[PDB]
Formats: sequence, structure tokens, C-alpha cells
Amino acid sequence: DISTLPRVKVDLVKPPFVHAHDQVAKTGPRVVEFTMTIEEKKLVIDREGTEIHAMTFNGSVPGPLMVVHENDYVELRLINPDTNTLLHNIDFHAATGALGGGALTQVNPGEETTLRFKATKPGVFVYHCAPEGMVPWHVTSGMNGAIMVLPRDGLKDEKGQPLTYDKIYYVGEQDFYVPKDEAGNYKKYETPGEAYEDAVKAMRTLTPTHIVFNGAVGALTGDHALTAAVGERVLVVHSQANRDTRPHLIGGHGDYVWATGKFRNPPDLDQETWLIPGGTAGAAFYTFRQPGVYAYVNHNLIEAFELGAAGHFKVTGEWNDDLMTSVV
Amino acid sequence: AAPVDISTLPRVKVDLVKPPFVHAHDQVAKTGPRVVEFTMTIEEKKLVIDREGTEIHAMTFNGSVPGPLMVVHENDYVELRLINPDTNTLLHNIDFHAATGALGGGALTQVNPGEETTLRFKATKPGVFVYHCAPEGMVPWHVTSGMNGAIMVLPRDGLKDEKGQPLTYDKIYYVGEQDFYVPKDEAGNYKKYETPGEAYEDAVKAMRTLTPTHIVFNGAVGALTGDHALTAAVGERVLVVHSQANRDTRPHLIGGHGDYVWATGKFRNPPDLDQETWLIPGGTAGAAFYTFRQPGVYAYVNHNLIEAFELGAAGHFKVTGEWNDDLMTSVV
Amino acid sequence: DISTLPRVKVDLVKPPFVHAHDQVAKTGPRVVEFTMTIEEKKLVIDREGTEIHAMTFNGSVPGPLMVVHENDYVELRLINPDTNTLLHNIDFHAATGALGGGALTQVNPGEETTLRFKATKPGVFVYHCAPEGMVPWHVTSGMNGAIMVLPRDGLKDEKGQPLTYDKIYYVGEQDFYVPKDEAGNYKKYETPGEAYEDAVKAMRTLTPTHIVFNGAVGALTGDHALTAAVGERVLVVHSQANRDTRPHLIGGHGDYVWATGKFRNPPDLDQETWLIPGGTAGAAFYTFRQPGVYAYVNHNLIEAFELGAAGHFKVTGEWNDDLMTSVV
Ligand SMILES: [Cu+2]
Ligand SMILES: [Cu+2]
Ligand SMILES: [Cu+2]
Ligand SMILES: [Cu+2]
Ligand SMILES: [Cu+2]
Ligand SMILES: [Cu+2]
Repeated sequence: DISTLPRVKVDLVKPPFVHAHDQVAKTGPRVVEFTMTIEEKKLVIDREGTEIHAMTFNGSVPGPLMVVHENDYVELRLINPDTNTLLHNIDFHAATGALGGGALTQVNPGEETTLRFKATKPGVFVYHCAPEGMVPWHVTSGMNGAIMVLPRDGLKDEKGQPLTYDKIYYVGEQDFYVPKDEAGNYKKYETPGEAYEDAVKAMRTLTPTHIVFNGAVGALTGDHALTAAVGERVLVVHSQANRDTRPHLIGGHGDYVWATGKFRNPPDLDQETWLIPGGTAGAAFYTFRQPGVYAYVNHNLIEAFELGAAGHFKVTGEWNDDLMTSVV
Repeated sequence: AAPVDISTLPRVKVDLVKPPFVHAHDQVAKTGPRVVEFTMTIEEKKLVIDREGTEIHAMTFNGSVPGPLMVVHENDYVELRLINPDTNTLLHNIDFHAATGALGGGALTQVNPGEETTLRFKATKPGVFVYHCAPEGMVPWHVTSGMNGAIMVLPRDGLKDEKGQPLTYDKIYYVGEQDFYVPKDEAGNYKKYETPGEAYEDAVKAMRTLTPTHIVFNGAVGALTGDHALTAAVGERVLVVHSQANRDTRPHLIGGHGDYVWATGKFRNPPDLDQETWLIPGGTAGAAFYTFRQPGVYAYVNHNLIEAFELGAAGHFKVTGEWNDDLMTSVV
Repeated sequence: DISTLPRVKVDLVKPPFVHAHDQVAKTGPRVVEFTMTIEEKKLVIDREGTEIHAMTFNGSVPGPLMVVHENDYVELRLINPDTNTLLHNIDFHAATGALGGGALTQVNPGEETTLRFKATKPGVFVYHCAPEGMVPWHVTSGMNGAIMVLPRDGLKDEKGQPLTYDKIYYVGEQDFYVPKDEAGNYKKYETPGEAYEDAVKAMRTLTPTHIVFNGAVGALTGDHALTAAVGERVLVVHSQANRDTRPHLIGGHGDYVWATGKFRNPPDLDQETWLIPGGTAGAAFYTFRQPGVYAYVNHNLIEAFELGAAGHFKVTGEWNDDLMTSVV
């Protein structure tokens, strides 16, 4: 039966951007083919040069956002090059069975595996590595991402009416626990293996040293600031595979928000801030109405402005004095 | 106000069972309102909470952590005979989040060793609720010592989905999540005590760090694994009641979902569908309904993976049945 | 156009109390004029006499609750007396544009500014100071409050029927991070700026030393306890500008709760406890049915009974034997 379904290949895109797709499906179910290569690599996470041994899906933190439609089949070819040193796998929160696929995609360096699962539930979901006995270590090393399963007829508001976005961004929020020496400075490591002991110790404090968007402090600012224009409808998919977060668009709102990201549920309206539980992906739809710079943040202002969970939006267009204006 | 004659209502006694199991009950009420009689005996006792053998001075309702799940229907009356045997050393009481008045019953149930009391309250609101000890000035100490449980007030007509249609579970489990703050010494080793009291100062200090040393299901690391793993079969509808009386948690069925979830657990509200993960606020009980479609081992966890796989907030499901290659399969 | 609207000047009142207002709008859109004076001052936050250099809106923590109706224009005159030492501004989560107003309300000591914005979305929202580069420091120093934007036809239940409260209280929850020394004792400073470094270090631990209602431990207890009577309908607006909280009325419930505080959404019913994410304001409606003392708390019992997040309600009326009683 699966053999009768036509197949389509997707070229993934590095976050915060998302690979193109049709919001409203133009055909019946399909088998969507994806391919990701696991890559263990050093990564600089803050402005002081602190670097870690990151574990990534396709070389980025977070991994790329995968997009399909409800009832399509997701077929992922997962590759683990012999240049890596650890065993990895992948767990799809969108999938049903075998620990989300974790127990079927274990691959040591030099191996690859292909997993297929039916996307039976619409919504944005988290996907992350989960090696038996070393789950949080891999996840907090940046090995997580998300997949969006759109309703075949696109998104809908709290009244069944269509909600169409002009652009979509994927913000992966990452909590890091960089080990510190007795002096209070970040220790150095040659391999992911040597850091395990200290990694476990750092994680058990439950106090992140960093909390960043797209892999590093200020990653989504400057030339990498998100963009929009007055009148533009923007969907922002936000995930946190291990810890709670509370997204907030400073100067705006989440007009329609699926805090826990499942589309069969009507969205919450006019959110100033929403809670995305650790191990969940959420989605917020907003129509810009004012130009200028906006800050998108985890509203625990310490986590945002001190630990790194903050990015920017640069919006073009005409200022609306009716909505807001400085009185002189 | 004209009194309501309660003496006319039929009475039924309930024999509580230890978690994660639940005492006998009917989803769809087979009778009209009843005065449901429960009896719990407070028991202060030593308890091993991890594989290394760490032992604490636990404060329990009926000898278990969490306390047993009580089940009644909307508008029944809950009558609890609370006993504090003279073998205990501390003052205790009980606060039902399901009750209205006297601090949930806390102001009417203070009992010292050797005393007992009987409380009755009308379960006017359907949902799963937390119940916990709450002695003035020592509330968090008793609660984080394991003295909390949960009560489920089923709608008289059973559970319903977002469309008002019946949702019937084949089995139910109660997972009580506990955050422990075991004090350690200057060296970093868990300190030991002969009496619950003597450790108060240290307990307060350990708690105020807001950093749990252990976060476990059913009283201890691995309590719901191995021979004590939860079970189900493909096609089975399972309801998992999960409570956390003091700290937030984010349940997740690894390999499954929360088909219908009442994150904050109140049934007059439609459930959230297809949840991958949900947030149950500290001081709240939530419920998740799921229909298994794949056999095999599943992990039920607090999705802060550190709290789950390092601190202990993880349990297992062993499911029987035929594998579905359509839902998921490895490609050759 | 805006010039054709009636203008009304409001006299703000100290929390937990709220200035007089009508729930169902008595007129059409108006320009509601408010005035707040920024005040840097010392504040004792606990029973041990611990004092901090608080940054307040109108001299209190939290700042006062502002009340308007959906589509009214909020016009705020923010005054920064030359007796203060820092620059301040204000960000309204209810406003659209310029970082909620922060980018247009920067005022040094000796300056003032007037901001106007249209309250286009109904619900309770957080407002707080947000100076670039010093956001969490000002917010956790107590510089935050809330504004309620009532639907023009008042509050409604899950079935669209009217919900009218007899009284309303505003509980502002504040997380403080008082720096300590070697000995572990709270340090004191001559000026707020002098302690910037210690404050940053204290905040970065993500562990509050105090979590209080209305500025201090026990602020809403004793003769300052909240009051009600059996049969009374009470709305409790609760905000937390920087950290999550989980309100709970001990002995009662949240009959109708807008956890994330936006009225276009139906309220959640019969809540025992609800989660208000940091950077959000929530509202709970309850009809008291039993007299006596009630405790209103953040239900992380440690934060409530050890750190200070607990208040009291003293309720009058006759006891209801049917709802509860102590048996023979
Ligand atoms: Cu991995
Ligand atoms: Cu997961
Ligand atoms: Cu007790
Ligand atoms: Cu409680
Ligand atoms: Cu300020
Ligand atoms: Cu803000």
C-alpha cells in the first residue's frame, strides 16, 4: 500500500529559516524523504568565546525544522559518519512506537539507518537524540530539533477560519550546562567523552550556564535578526527539548498561539506571553502592525538578557500613530 | 439557610490500595450520590529513595508515597477518618484541593499522635485533585517528606472528549511525583538522622535552595520499572493520573502521546488533544488518556530529561500486542 | 478622530486595591489619562528587616493596577524626579509597537514623558521598566505592575454569559535576588548602582532569596489581609513579570480562570491551581462559599511558606454544613 504513494524529496534548511512547503496540501498523502547527517563539532556559544563539544543533527543547533502534512509518511535517512565518536539515534515526539523511533535508529559512527513513521497527529513536535543511559547529555549538547505536521487544509483559527502565514521561522531554544573548575571558570575538553563526568555534575545542578536561541548568545541579532514587514503574517515555531520556556514578542503579541503546539486544539488568542513546557514545541501566529526593532525572548528576563534567550525582529513599514505615539 | 439532610444518603466503604494501583470504582456512576467512607492511617517511617540506598524520614498517608488515590463521583460526599497513631511523633492534618472551606479541611483535621478525626466534604467539582498534609509553619516540610496524594472526582457520567462523547478507560494508574531535598554535609554526602525533628534545620536549608536532590515516581528511583513496570496491551485505553503537590512537572509518554489531556485536571473543561508533553503545575493533579497502538517498552517521564534520567522522574510501560509497520517501521 | 473622544483623568490607588471602574463599558472609547511618578527608594522586604534599593512606579511594589476598556487609548504621563539616579522607561505588554513603549519612554532623572497607545486586546497585562542592558535588574528591583483591559461588555464565562465581580484585588508577585557575602548574609549598599555587579551575580543563580506578594513577606496578612464575604464574587488579578508562579486559593478554587489572562479566550473552570508564566498577568474569579481564613499562595509550597509568596483572605458569613463539616 505504501508502495503506491508517490514520493517527494525535501532539501532541509538551516534554522531559523524553514524549507518551503504548501500550507494547504495540494495532493493526497505522500512519503516525504528527509536526510540528516549527525555531526559532533566544537561550537562557540557566547560572546566571550566559550566553546563546547556540540552534538548536532545536520551540523546546526537546533537541528532543521522538518515539515509535512497530517497522514503523510515521514521517511528519514539518518547518517552517523565514522568521523563522529558516539552512538546516536532519534526520537520523534510526532511518531508512535519504539520510543518515538529511538529504539529503531541507533547508529554507531560509520552507520546509517532509515526510519519511516506515519504523521498521524497535526502540530509542531520536538525530535531529539536519546541514547539509552545518556539522554539529557546528548539533548543538552544541542541534539534536538522539531518537525511540523500541518493539517492537510492548513491552519485554522478558533472559529475554523483559515490562518495563512506569509513567512515562518523556527526558533530552537537551548539550555547549556558548561562545567566550571573550582575557580569558577569554564573547563576545557578534548573529547565529548572526557567531559561526561563533569557534564552530569553540571546538569544535576538544574541551573543552565547559557540559554540561547539558534545555538548561541546573540545568534538571532544583527545580520541574523529575523525580519518582517507591517501587515505580514508570521508564524514562529519555538521548541525546548529539555526545559520550560515562556516566549514573548516585545512590542507585539501572539495573536494565535498553540502553546503546547497541537493543531486539533483551538489556539489561545492575544497572548502576551505563553508557556512552552520542556520537551514541547509551540507555535505563535502574529500579524505585524508597527515597524521597527522587536525583541523576541524567553520572558524570564534573567534567562533572556543575562543567559542569552533573546533575539531580534527588524520590521519595515509605516509607523501607526493611532496604535501608539509619543505625545508632545 | 435550610439544612440538607445527609443522614438519608446511602453510605459505602472503600478499601484503599497502594499506588500506582487504584481501588475499585465505576466510571459511570451506578447509583445516585453517596457518602463515601475512607480511612487513612498516618505513618512516619524510614524510606529508601534511590539505588544507592539513601534513606529518609518519610511522612506518609497509609504508609506509601504518594498516598493512595481516592475515587468518588461528582456530588458524593467524601468522609475521611484520619488516624494519627501514638507511635508517630509529629502533628499532621489534611488539605483536599477538592474541598471547599477550612483550608481544604486542614483547619479541621489537625491531629497529634494518638488522636484521630473524621472529615466530611462535598465533592462539588469534577476532576483530579491533590491532597496533602499542611501543618502551619511546617507545610513544605511535610509535603516534601512525601505526605501528599490525590483524589479523583469523576463526572457522574464518566469522562467525555472535546465533543461530549464518552471516553472509557480499560485501566487507570496513579503516578505521584515527589521532589525530595535530602540534606548533605560539608563534604557532599547525604546526612543521616534518628528523628524527623532533629533534621528540621537542615531540611529547611536544603529546601530553600529550590534544587531537588531526587524527583521520583511512586516514592523512589525506579519504583515504576522492572518487575514493577506499568503494563498495557495494544488497543487498551489507559488513563494516567499524575500529581505533583509542590513543584511543576511535564509528563511525557516516550513513544506515545496524551490523546486527551486535562493538564490542570478539571473535567468541566474539554481535554487538550494529541499532547506530546503537558505541564502540570506544582500543587496540581492532571490526567492523560491514551490508547496504545504499538507493543514494546515505553518510558513515562518528567520531560526535563535531567530530572527524568538523572534525578529519577522516569517509569516504564511494558506493552503486549502486534507491531504495526504502517505506523512505524525500519526501512531496509 | 481621537480628538472627538472624551478624556477622563484617573487617580491610581495603591495595590492590592484598584481604582473605581465599570465592568460593562458605560461609554464608548475614551482617552484614559494616568500619571505615575518613578520612585527609587529603600524597602524592607521581610520580617528580618532586610532592605533593598527598590525601583518603583508610584512608590509601591508592584506598581498600581491600571484599568481601561478594550479600544480605549491609554495616555500615561511618566515622571522621573531629579531625586532619582537612574534612567527608566516603561513597557506595556498591552501595547503594540516600540517594545511596548519602552523605546519611546526613556527618561533620565528630571525628565518626564507622555505615551499614548490603543488598548486593542482585552485581558490583564504586565507592564514593566526595561532599560536597554539593564532589564532584569530593574524588573527584579520591583519596577513592574499590570494593566487590565476589560472587554467592553464585561467578563464572560465559558458559555458567553456575564460574570460580574463584587470586588477585585491585584496581587503582584515579586522575585527578589538579594546578594549575600562570604558569611552568607545579605549585603547592603549606599546606592542602587553601587550594587549592580552583585545583583547580576545574584540574579544569574536563577534562585530568588525572596518571592513576595505586594512587596514584602506578610504584606497581605494580618490587618492587611484581603477580605470577602460568603456569596461575594471576587476577581484576583495576579502578575509576575519575571518568573513563573502557580496561584492557589487554599480552601477554595479558581471558579473561572484566565491563566494567561486574555479574555477573548474562554476561562478554565474549577481550577485548583493554575500556571501564570513569568512575564504574564492572570486573573481568577471565585465566589466564596465558606467564611473563615483562606491562604492565597504560589503553590510551590517552599516559595510560599519559606520565601514569602503567601497572603490571607478573612471571610465573613455563615458556615455551610453541607459543603464541609467535622464529623462525630
Ligand atoms: Cu546523540
Ligand atoms: Cu522526548
Ligand atoms: Cu504531615
Ligand atoms: Cu495545597
Ligand atoms: Cu527602571
Ligand atoms: Cu516584558
